[PDB]
Amino acid sequence: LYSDNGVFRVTSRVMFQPRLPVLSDFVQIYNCNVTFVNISRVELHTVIPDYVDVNKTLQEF
Amino acid sequence: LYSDNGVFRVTSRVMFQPRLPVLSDFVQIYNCNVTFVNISRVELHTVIPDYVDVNKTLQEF
Ligand SMILES: *[C@@H]1O[C@H](CO)[C@@H](O[C@@H]2O[C@H](CO)[C@@H](O[C@@H]3O[C@H](CO)[C@@H](O)[C@H](O)[C@@H]3O)[C@H](O)[C@H]2NC(C)=O)[C@H](O)[C@H]1NC(C)=O
Ligand SMILES: *[C@@H]1O[C@H](CO)[C@@H](O[C@@H]2O[C@H](CO)[C@@H](O[C@@H]3O[C@H](CO)[C@@H](O)[C@H](O)[C@@H]3O)[C@H](O)[C@H]2NC(C)=O)[C@H](O)[C@H]1NC(C)=O
Ligand SMILES: *[C@@H]1O[C@H](CO)[C@@H](O)[C@H](O)[C@H]1NC(C)=O
Ligand SMILES: *[C@@H]1O[C@H](CO)[C@@H](O)[C@H](O)[C@H]1NC(C)=O
Repeated sequence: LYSDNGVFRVTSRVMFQPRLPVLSDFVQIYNCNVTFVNISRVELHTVIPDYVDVNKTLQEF
Repeated sequence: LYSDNGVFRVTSRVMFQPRLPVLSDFVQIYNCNVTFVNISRVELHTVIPDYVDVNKTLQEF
């Protein structure tokens, strides 16, 4: 996972083939080592396209 | 997939590294051999966190 100046993309480690990140690539490993990317839940969709928080949207809608 | 007395977790088979189950680990293989876990669709979220049934929630909301 890397950063092309405000745009996050995912590529391999052997060849350079960029694409966009999707939800099926992430797991959940509780408690957050320090050297991660600080981001709140509201702006998470700017990292992962095609991720809609059902909870907060049904709070709104 | 195992059970720590009402809490379901997923670990490897070589080392013991527990975490929570997510949606990207399951496939759909129709007709249900006998020795599974009997559970209805309403309480499925107690097995899989971050699984919202869109259909029944839009029936409600
Ligand atoms: C994401 O945000 C968190 C919190 O806003 C950052 O965690 C904290 O970061 C500081 C420095 O990056 C860690 O060092 C501390 O610095 C102070 C001096 O201001 C010093 O007095 C402390 O003894 C300590 O050395 C701090 O430990 C850390 N907080 C915790 C609870 O570990 C985090 O660094 C941010 N992410 C990135 C990539 O910067
Ligand atoms: C999940 O629930 C289903 C249905 O509620 C269970 O399926 C049925 O389980 C019984 C015993 O576990 C199976 O054996 C049957 O027992 C009766 C005696 O009560 C006997 O007369 C029958 O000939 C048969 O041996 C039954 O076959 C099975 N139903 C079907 C359609 O196969 C299931 O066992 C439950 N899951 C677990 C893990 O227990
Ligand atoms: C999920 O969403 C519903 C309604 O949007 C809300 O009542 C519930 O508290 C939310 N749960 C979490 C863990 O965000
Ligand atoms: C999916 O949800 C919609 C509205 O919530 C409903 O009309 C439809 O029957 C549902 N389909 C299934 C297969 O549950």
